[PDB]
Amino acid sequence: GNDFVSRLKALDGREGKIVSSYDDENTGRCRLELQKYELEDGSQGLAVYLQDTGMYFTPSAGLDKETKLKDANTAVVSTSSERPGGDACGDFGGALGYKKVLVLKDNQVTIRETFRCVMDGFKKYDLSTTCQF
Repeated sequence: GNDFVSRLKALDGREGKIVSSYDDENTGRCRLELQKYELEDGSQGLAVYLQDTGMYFTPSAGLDKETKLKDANTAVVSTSSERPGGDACGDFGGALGYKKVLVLKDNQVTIRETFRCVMDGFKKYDLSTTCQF
């Protein structure tokens, strides 16, 4: 918990290189940006972004009261992709077992989303971006 956040803030503002991404149309570069935000219940959160990647979907994670560590280096930062009008599977919804994790180890930051899509044969998706600092 405390060490995870401390290690994360230690990389804030640093410039790195994209090791891998589900999105091959990127700059090859990535910058960690942290930003405080307020939750609707007045709670304090910490937003994590991989900036400068050129990706249409900015890798993002929100650290808040709901965040739990799966292991010392891995935070579960979302368990739902539900948006107004759909979810991670696009329109019509159908995202099943959606999980987003933020992995921090080896001076790398990874944001990884995993889910299955019902209205498409329960196809499995594993979409991650990893930045090496």
